[PDB]
Amino acid sequence: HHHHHHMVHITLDRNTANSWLIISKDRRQVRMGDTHQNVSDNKERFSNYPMVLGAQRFSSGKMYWEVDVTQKEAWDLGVCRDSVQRKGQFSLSPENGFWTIWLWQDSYEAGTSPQTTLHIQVPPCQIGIFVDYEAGVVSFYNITDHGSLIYTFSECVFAGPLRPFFNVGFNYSGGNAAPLKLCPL
Ligand SMILES: CNS(=O)(=O)Cc1cc(C)on1
Repeated sequence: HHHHHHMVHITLDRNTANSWLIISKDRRQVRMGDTHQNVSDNKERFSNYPMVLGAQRFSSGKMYWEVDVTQKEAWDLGVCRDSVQRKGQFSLSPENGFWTIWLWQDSYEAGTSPQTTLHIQVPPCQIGIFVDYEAGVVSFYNITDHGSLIYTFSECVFAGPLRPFFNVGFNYSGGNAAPLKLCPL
């Protein structure tokens, strides 16, 4: 792919984070804490899952960024509508305002309804995310495997401003403590 020149500098919005998340001082890394991180509750925080949004809002143009997922067992990545539900249980689907992929139990799936099996020969250490607002496209690339296509959502109905979306996943196993990191341009 030739999307690298649409690179945007993404930072994490602390106020949207689940109360157990630790966001680095530079707002470029997030990991699951082993306890509540002593922050006040607010209506923006994801209550049920270890999720957080990027600060940046997109309503036009072409945007590209990369995320490090090294040594993680579980995560969700992509983009969501600014107005997605924060409280209670929900599924990651376009109907709910999410355009995402994930790793769970040694398989990669796209967050369609129902979910779609991905075909990945080389487990990714970094994921590229491309959004074309006007075209209605969200694409995912395997940086570890020469930027090979993972998945394309086409005919997307964003229906609002988009925010980068992140889930560091739970760490019941003690093998999923590693952070998500926004990789440098
Ligand atoms: C790639 N197919 S899609 O993203 O699910 C299309 C869609 C459905 C709704 C709702 O908003 N966009």
